[PDB]
Amino acid sequence: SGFRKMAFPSGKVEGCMVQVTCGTTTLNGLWLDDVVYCPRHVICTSEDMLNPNYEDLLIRKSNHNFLVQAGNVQLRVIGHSMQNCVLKLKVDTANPKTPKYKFVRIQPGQTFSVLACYNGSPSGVYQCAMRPNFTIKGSFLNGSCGSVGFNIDYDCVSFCYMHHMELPTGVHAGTDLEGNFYGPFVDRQTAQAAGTDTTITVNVLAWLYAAVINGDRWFLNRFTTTLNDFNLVAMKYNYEPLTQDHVDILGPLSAQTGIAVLDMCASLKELLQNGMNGRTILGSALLEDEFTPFDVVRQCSGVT
Amino acid sequence: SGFRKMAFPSGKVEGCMVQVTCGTTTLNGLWLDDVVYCPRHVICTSEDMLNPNYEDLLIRKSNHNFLVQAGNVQLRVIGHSMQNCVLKLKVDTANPKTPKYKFVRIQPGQTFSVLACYNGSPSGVYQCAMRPNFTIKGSFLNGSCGSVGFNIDYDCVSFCYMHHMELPTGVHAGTDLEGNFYGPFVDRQTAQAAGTDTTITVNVLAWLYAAVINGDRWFLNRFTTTLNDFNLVAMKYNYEPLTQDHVDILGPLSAQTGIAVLDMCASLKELLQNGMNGRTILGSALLEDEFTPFDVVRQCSGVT
Ligand SMILES: O=C(Cc1cccc(Cl)c1)Nc1cncc2ccncc12
Ligand SMILES: O=C(Cc1cccc(Cl)c1)Nc1cncc2ccncc12
Repeated sequence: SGFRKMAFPSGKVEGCMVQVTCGTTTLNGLWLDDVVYCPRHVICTSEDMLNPNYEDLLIRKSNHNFLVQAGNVQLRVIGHSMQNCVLKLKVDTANPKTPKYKFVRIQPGQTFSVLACYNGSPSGVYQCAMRPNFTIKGSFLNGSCGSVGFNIDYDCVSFCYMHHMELPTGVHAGTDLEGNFYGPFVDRQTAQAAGTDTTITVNVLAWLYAAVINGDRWFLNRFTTTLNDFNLVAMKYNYEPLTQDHVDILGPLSAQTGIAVLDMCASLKELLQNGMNGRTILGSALLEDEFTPFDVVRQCSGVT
Repeated sequence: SGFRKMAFPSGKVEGCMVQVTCGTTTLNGLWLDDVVYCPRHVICTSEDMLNPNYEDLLIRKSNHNFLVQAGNVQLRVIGHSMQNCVLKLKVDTANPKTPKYKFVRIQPGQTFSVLACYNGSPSGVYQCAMRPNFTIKGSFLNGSCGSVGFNIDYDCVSFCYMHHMELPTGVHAGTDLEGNFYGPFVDRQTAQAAGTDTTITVNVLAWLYAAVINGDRWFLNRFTTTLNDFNLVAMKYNYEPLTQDHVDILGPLSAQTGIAVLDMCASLKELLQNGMNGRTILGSALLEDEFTPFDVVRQCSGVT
């Protein structure tokens, strides 16, 4: 029993982290096969970060201007190219520690582990979610750019995120491993609107199933609801609307506990209308939305 | 900015995990140099777990009865011995992936990362604290025994915990890497008293400094207090008493924010007497005690 904000073991990603220096700027890079992926703002100085013409700034750069260091040893850059907001540095050596991997673009509401890095060295690992407004609520300091988000299926690491920017609101924006920012964000030093951030309803429901599984059952009530009635309540409280796809993914958890999905929605509705009344659920005093139904199943089953 | 329940990168521990089978029981082992450490209840069947005479049960075991598998390859056991509640299996090969390491016994209130494992394979990593009643609030399923808790200083892994048991209350009990259980717990299938669990006052104060550092400052007030006055409030609310050693360790955070330690105690006092009033602090609706003052400094500085 017990429920934790658990991250994937970070070892397979640790062996891919390198440090990339260009001019006076140093950030993290991701070494896979013979290619190092890093954010393209590595070619920038604070002066041109106000409105950078990346194509023009890259024209002044050569393969020898990109310094790629793996641990303590230097990699030789034999090629460079820009793909959207990331730079791809071809190196002359394939990373001996490249794991099985995929580059995936996650949907909002999905979760992932982040391996925070400074100077190509890892500092820590944590679990987080892609918010409905396409920001991540991370923990990142200057020099954390290039840190990646990922998921792991058995032996295959699915890279989903690469950190780029911190908004004035202390929230984080970044790209998939093809260089496309999640959301409206651009890699510029301008104030950018994050957008309204809703609560991920399917994840709070999944977390509520995990609470029942691990002993916390005070919030269970004698009521049921319909998808349309529940969605009226979700609208008022800035929760994402629940659809039949959401109910379908909550099938395994509904089957494990024997609480119908709509019966659990009625518990959610009453917790939203009445609050927790000073009580807790899995050691939290608020409704947690950063565990997907897959995460709860995996944590309560023990997938390695 | 941002504050996360961050764990150490788990790679150095991943390369030490093995699977140990003895009879019909399989649990995790920790392979360091030529020795595999695992919980001694590996020699037990559910029948003798009611009151096992471990010395007598080990007499019926030989080096060939302990099956140690590293990934997919078998290790040859050339020696075995019992040290307190752990078994030390000498193997004929030194783990090529043994990192720099120490075996340390942590104090209650201190935190550590856990690499949860099933069948010698890692499932996830999470941050947790040794509770004042010597239990850990983990997330563990059957077969997680042998999973280790650790800290990392630059390149040296300090192993502090090895998981053994889950109490009827869903809380976890375990040992240091010398086989000594933290707390009164024995490795038997009997109901055991966890004890009163207080809140780690120095850690909530450190977390409150982290909140100020990362923008959350609503809880700051126009008051101060004394150590004796604050301790009266801590007593009422089951918080550990604050001592001058606690105030000394909160020096760096007091110096970083400019809020005197006793001034921050006065904020803690008012949050304890008045609650959060529906507000949050670092995305939490309760006072978090699982970040030490060292953890806050490291997270807000970027130690790798
Ligand atoms: O914000 C930036 C640099 C940047 C500025 C403008 C556009 C881009 Cl694409 C990148 N990176 C950082 C990441 N995470 C956290 C931070 C904390 C402190 N300072 C900087 C941080
Ligand atoms: O409780 C036990 C076995 C045990 C029984 C009595 C004494 C000892 Cl030293 C060990 N180990 C488990 C660890 N963590 C979580 C669990 C979850 C489910 N089943 C079992 C768990």
